[PDB]
Amino acid sequence: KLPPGWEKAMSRSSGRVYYFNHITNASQWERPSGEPARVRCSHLLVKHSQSRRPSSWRQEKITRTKEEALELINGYIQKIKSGEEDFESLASQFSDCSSAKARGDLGAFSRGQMQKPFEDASFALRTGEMSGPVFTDSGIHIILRTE
Ligand SMILES: Cc1cccc(C(=O)O)n1
Ligand SMILES: Cc1cccc(C(=O)O)n1
Ligand SMILES: Cc1cccc(C(=O)O)n1
Ligand SMILES: Cc1cccc(C(=O)O)n1
Repeated sequence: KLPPGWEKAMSRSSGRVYYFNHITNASQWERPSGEPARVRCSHLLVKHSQSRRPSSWRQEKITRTKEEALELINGYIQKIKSGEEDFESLASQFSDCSSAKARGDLGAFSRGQMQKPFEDASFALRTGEMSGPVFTDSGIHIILRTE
């Protein structure tokens, strides 16, 4: 029926159908369109107190709870989707990953290199698509597939 990971869902507010991807946590009203050896992705990471390393270039000691990290992520997604902010600007300003200095770009990678939930989301995105919140041991990510 639908591309990998996508399912139909029912909006509680409006009652209209939408589409949710249980691999990427993406959600959208539009029916999703239409696997490579490698993909290229950028990401925005928000770490929390249960991250494998609760430290980053932004903050020597990261103390926010995982729930607080998810709220931050949800807010960044909202601003990206509304166009108030662009992904690259938010990643450069707020990603707890050292890749923030590269607008969140991680370059290209294969399966078997990244943390599995991050890998699976990256490979389930199509070029140009953005994930919803993706949880790994590093924290919570927003992933943008660029190639
Ligand atoms: C406007 C919008 C937002 C998210 C996905 C799509 C699409 O896949 O067509 N379109
Ligand atoms: C750049 C930086 C600073 C402090 C911790 C970390 C990390 O462990 O990810 N990275
Ligand atoms: C990521 C998240 C979101 C909401 C609650 C919690 C928690 O109870 O730890 N965690
Ligand atoms: C994964 C990545 C991308 C760009 C810069 C860095 C770093 O300076 O550590 N790391």
